[PDB]
Amino acid sequence: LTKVIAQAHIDHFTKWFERADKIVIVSHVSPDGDAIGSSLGLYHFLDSQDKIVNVIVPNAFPDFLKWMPGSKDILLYDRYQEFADKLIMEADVICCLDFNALKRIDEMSDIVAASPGRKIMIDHHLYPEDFCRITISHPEISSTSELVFRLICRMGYFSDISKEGAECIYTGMMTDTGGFTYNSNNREIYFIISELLSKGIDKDDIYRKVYNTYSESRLRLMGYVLSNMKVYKDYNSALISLTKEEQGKFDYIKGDSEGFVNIPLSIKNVCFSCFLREDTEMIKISLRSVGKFPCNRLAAEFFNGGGHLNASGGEFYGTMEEAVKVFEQALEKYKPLLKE
Amino acid sequence: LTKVIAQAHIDHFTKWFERADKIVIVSHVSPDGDAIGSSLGLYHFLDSQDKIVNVIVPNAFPDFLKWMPGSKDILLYDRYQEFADKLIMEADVICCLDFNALKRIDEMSDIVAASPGRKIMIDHHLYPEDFCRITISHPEISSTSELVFRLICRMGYFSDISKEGAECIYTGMMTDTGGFTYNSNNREIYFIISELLSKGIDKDDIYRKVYNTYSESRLRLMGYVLSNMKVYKDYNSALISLTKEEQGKFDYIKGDSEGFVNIPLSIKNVCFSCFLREDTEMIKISLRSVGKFPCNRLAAEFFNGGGHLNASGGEFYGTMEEAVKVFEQALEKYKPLLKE
Ligand SMILES: Nc1nc2c(ncn2[C@@H]2O[C@H](COP(=O)(O)O)[C@@H](O)[C@H]2O)c(=O)[nH]1
Ligand SMILES: Nc1nc2c(ncn2[C@@H]2O[C@H](COP(=O)(O)O)[C@@H](O)[C@H]2O)c(=O)[nH]1
Ligand SMILES: [Mn+2]
Ligand SMILES: [Mn+2]
Ligand SMILES: [Mn+2]
Ligand SMILES: [Mn+2]
Repeated sequence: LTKVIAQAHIDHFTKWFERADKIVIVSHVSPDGDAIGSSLGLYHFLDSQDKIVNVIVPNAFPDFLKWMPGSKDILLYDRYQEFADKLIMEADVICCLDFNALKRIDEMSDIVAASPGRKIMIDHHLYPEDFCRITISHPEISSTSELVFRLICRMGYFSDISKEGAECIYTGMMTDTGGFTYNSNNREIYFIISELLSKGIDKDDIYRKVYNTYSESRLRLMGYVLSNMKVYKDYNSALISLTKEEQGKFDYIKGDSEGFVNIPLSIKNVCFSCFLREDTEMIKISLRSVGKFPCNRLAAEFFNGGGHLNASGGEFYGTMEEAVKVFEQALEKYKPLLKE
Repeated sequence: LTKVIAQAHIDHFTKWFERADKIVIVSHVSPDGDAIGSSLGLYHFLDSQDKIVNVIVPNAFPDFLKWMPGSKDILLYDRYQEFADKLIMEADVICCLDFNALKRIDEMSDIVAASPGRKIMIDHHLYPEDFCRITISHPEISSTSELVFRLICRMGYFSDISKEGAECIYTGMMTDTGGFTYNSNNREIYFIISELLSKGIDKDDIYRKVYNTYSESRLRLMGYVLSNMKVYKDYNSALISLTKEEQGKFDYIKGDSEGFVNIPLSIKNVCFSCFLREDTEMIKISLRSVGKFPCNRLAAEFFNGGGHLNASGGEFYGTMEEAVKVFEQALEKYKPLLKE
């Protein structure tokens, strides 16, 4: 309903749009629901508009996202670099969805930066770089998927949004809000949900296909991590872990411990959650927080990383109680902040 | 938006409404989010309309529902029967929200049935009895909370719905859809969410106050049950359990194992989930299912109970592997259905 995107930007992109013949859509390393959804959504739109479109991500994406229309044709740069470089270098327009720093598409940086094709960035993360000639950056919006839906509507093609395109955009929105349980207080989100529903999607099904589909090993693996988690009541934090030794017990396939770092946050008075997953061999740190505790800050001040205010990670080389000690001092330092 | 409730019923209730001075609102035994929310919502509305209102439930309600505006004044029939009987017998109007059979308000049946006050039933469960002079029964709607919002709007008081009233109605809707993850595919649900948001509520907060607030003992208790659950891959079912012996280990307070029977349903190809919680002393059975497997049917054909298509329970007197055996034959019988 409300105009969030600059009408100017919209007009300028519309110009590139009609002139363009070959468009390439790119997203960040380790594509997540919003990354794949927003890109597949734009892809479907652009594709119905008599245009050559190719979605290229740096990496592989979760299996719970394979059911999406078009995922099969998403080109993974780490296995077809050659082909991709050609597509990228020959593109008229290059849409960068869901990331605002070239370092984010790690590996693809060079070729994307090198391409003479005009670039446009549609994102919602804070502090956007200026490598794109057109920049649609709105941190005030919950997902890239959502403003890809706004951009298409503002351009007058709401009617041209297919059910497949609608399924993807909704997935991206759902994902970045954890099923609309955080950063979803804006009314318009629900007007859009209602509109997508009118394209024929089954939101309840999309939900199950992403969150309620996975081996009994993963769910049991979870039950394990939960029993062994440690809760530092006075620091309002919590820590869960997994050694290569443990991973082998439950036959850990990559992606099992997903969303595990979140579970601890559902405890009454625990707003900071840490997950130390011993990488096969040193320790993989994942930070999550409800409220305003800056995870990205402790992520950089103790585990050579970064990320966002509520979610971020990084690695610490050593062992289990070694990482734990590190985490435990990080806690002692921020104990007063963790108290506010 | 769409007219779901019979304009006639609305007009008839409006008549009782203006004439009435003292109104009593009742809900089902073991009130859940929809029960407390829909009742507190109507209460707040009726109360702003210069009327005497009293919410009386047969039982105590979860603590994760205590934050709601007005819960403190909800009269529990099992501790103030005398007072309540007076309120009930003297009421001009008696609203029965979220149940359609007198047996549902177990204990309160007699006095409610005896009261000369005119009754109205607002519910969404299947097969409604006819003890109320006015009956608003719509199984096609996801919550009682939702059509209490429709009834108030149809009556022309959308503007008179307070933020407190809005907080309650939203909670009821969220609860009965498990955070809008099931039976929520209807567009209008989201128009209503958007409207409530405009009353000033913080849906994200309401969410955390109900689902992300509970001791580390409960979450750990869960991690335990999950590690020990059994999955009958070929029957597409799963079973989790808790003996009084176990409950004591994790210091089980009533309500800990809530929503536990659901967790197993998130496994890829497990649509039936059984929870045998050994009651302190014989076994408490809880059945849940995704899809269409009739839980209420197996609930009655093996554990002297009943309930709904997707959720229901009942008790089986004996021991752990005794209940398990029972459950295991129930499976063998319906193995072919569980296969479709
Ligand atoms: N700069 C930086 N960011 C990271 C690192 N690890 C994780 N992140 C950020 O945090 C998010 C992932 O959190 P995770 O899923 O690993 O718990 C990603 O979106 C990513 O931007 C890291 O080592 N360095
Ligand atoms: N008739 C009948 N219904 C039950 C019984 N136990 C549970 N239910 C139904 O199933 C729901 C509770 O499922 P639960 O939370 O115990 O797993 C309630 O709404 C209730 O109507 C029982 O023993 N008899
Ligand atoms: Mn993303
Ligand atoms: Mn995003
Ligand atoms: Mn109910
Ligand atoms: Mn209900």
